[PDB]
Amino acid sequence: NLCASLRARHTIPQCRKFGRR
Repeated sequence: NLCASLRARHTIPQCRKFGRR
């Protein structure tokens, strides 16, 4: 959702759950 920058994939693990593909 809010996750956009690669930083989220590092400081925001929730980003990983959001995107799986």
